[PDB]
Amino acid sequence: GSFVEMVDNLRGKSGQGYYVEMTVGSPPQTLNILVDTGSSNFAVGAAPHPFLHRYYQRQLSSTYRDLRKGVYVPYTQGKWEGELGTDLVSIPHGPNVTVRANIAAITESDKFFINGSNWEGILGLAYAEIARPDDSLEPFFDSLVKQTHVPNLFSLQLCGSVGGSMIIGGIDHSLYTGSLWYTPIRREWYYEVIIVRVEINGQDLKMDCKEYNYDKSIVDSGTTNLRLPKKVFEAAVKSIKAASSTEKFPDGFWLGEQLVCWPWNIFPVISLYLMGEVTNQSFRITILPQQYLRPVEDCYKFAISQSSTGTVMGAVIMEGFYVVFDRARKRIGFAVSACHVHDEFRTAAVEGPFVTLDMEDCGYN
Ligand SMILES: CC#C[C@]1(c2cc(NC(=O)c3ccc(C#N)cn3)ccc2F)N=C(N)OCC12CC(F)(F)C2
Repeated sequence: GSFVEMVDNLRGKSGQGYYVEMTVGSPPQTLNILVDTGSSNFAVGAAPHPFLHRYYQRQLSSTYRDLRKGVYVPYTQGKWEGELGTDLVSIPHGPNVTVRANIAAITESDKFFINGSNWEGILGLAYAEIARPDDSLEPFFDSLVKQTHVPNLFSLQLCGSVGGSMIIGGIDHSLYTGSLWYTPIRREWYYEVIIVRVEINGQDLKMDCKEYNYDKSIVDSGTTNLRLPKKVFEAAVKSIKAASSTEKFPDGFWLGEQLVCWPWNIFPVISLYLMGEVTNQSFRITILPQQYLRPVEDCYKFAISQSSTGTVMGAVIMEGFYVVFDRARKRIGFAVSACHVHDEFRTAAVEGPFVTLDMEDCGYN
């Protein structure tokens, strides 16, 4: 219930994500590693890419073991490829343990490392099913739990130069107010959840709830935006446009093609009702414009965007909440974050219970 050593173990820069300090190899090589609940590989820079402060030097490690197997990982914005091995991995501001884990040594990439960022690898915290090349490659957290007495959960407080906490193996009650409310992990691949209802300023979108989860809904710390399926986004922007019609803005702003510069109260709250733990029971999470209007260094980007890969509950959602990935119990907890950005009139909320029928119909098959 209290893990003072792991509080404030996350750093970052606005729009560049949250990283934790890790050590790989013997003797230990310190690296900054992006915390990513949306993927399942531990993959680290291993060559002198000019964007990198530092990189894994396998030759300096007595505990390195070659798996003699490559991995090629394309995605929409470029790619990464590497050489698979294992080594001793530890987290200085995490539990006092050392695990042998899979490491993908990154040897070629495109649009992967960010120019000007301060991280040099990615910690994929999701499940084996989506690991590359396949589900036989054991994710870091699976190895951590198998090899130690660290309980099978972690929690994230993303605050938003940004900070936060990754509490590994537990919950720190000082990081949130009120109660945690839990939604079932629908399937152990991504952190998949089911959205059963959507409100803008209390006004229901009145869509078949299957649309909210077309073709999935996930909790992803490795994504900035709240991403909504095309049809849902269309309807969401329509209602946000109406609620905020005091001032007019160009079409492009709502498409994230332009910025807007200067006002919070003109903008509506967004509420996602999540499937609860009990038959016919749900709960609601509520975010402010402070979450979905991203400061760009007074200009702001509209951080709700359309998607073809489902709902992505990225930093826009997570910065309002303390988020518990309760792997042991196949559930994700949300509670109001003790660090979220708010004004004197509105705060992010987690509320329940609500009565919602046919919640199982909301999941896509
Ligand atoms: C390994 C891996 C992976 C990725 C990935 C994520 C990122 N993410 C970021 O750079 C980022 C920036 C700002 C925030 C905030 N707040 C969070 N994350 C970069 C490269 C990736 F490659 N991880 C996530 N969650 O989604 C995108 C992918 C690329 C993919 F293959 F489609 C998966």
